[PDB]
Amino acid sequence: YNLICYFTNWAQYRPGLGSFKPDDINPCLCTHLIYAFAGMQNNEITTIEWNDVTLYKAFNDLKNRNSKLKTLLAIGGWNFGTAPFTTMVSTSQNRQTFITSVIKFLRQYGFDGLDLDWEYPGSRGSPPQDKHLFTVLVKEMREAFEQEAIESNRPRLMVTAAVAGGISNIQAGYEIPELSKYLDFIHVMTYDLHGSWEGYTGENSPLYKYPTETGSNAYLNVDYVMNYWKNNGAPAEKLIVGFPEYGHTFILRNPSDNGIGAPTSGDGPAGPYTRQAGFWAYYEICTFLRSGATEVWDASQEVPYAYKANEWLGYDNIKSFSVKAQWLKQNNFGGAMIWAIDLDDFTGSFCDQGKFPLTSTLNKALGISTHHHHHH
Ligand SMILES: [Mg+2]
Repeated sequence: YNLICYFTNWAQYRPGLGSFKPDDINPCLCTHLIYAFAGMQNNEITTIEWNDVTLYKAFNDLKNRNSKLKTLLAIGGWNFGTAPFTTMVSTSQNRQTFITSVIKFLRQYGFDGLDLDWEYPGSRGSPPQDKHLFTVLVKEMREAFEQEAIESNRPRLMVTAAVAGGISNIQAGYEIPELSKYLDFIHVMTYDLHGSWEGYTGENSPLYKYPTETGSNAYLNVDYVMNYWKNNGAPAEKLIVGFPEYGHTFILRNPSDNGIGAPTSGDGPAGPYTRQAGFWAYYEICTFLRSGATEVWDASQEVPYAYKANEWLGYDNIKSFSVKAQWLKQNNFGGAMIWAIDLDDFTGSFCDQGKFPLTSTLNKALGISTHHHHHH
């Protein structure tokens, strides 16, 4: 199994104990590390942060401590939008300009591949032809990478993609059987399945549907989404389940009405380190739990939630990660990806569960590292 871990280049700006840089990563936890994000200018890949080149070096130097580790660079993301991708794929010349720039960039800075995070072809402004042109891009990139491997006498660069977990976005965006032949891994974003775009509480990454959900609401769970990809042509061994190391918070309209599907009035209060209403890192979650919140296990969906007065939290913990890891192995998927390792309790000082409790849980459950026998 694979354990693919995203690192974000803005985590460094969080205050105090929230600040996270590449040298804070334990190099033995994951099998693949992905650097989020690079950008694009004039149809070529580029850096975004002033110190990206310095961080790139520190990131890829982690391979000196774990010879099996592979690193990838991700391009795009939610805030990047779609317009630069649409223009880049619209002509063969623009795609070749981009692909050539990628090969040079990855080899220059020591990355083993590119992760495409276009969110999403065919949605958010992207016109319908981008569904097919995304396949064309991935095909041409895979072929270019195969040719570069022969010409430079080096192992081929990898090409992966982060893909939608919402059904409407999947149908508008991806030619699943063709795309599956050219991608090395398919990282399915099976999180943010509920949030304050809806007017009621719901879980971030439930494994199963809630009993009352019907219609399109019955698709908002990990099991349905992963099986949708599989049943529509993606090989199970290339499919990677997304795991969030954060939760969403809501304000309850009525504190007595505090279950799943209860009416809400908006986002919960920002945490002191991530500073985003509606969102808490796992280490911020631990503070909330230990301050007196009530913790509930939702047995239908196999995830926890917690509330305190009019604040409600949908999240994941060690138990839900463990249940989902067992489930994914039983369904023969290729492994797990985490968004994002800088949101784990990496110092160990918030949750009393060791360093990197959530990420270590997946490392153990998928057998990446085993309990060694060192008695003598
Ligand atoms: Mg109700």
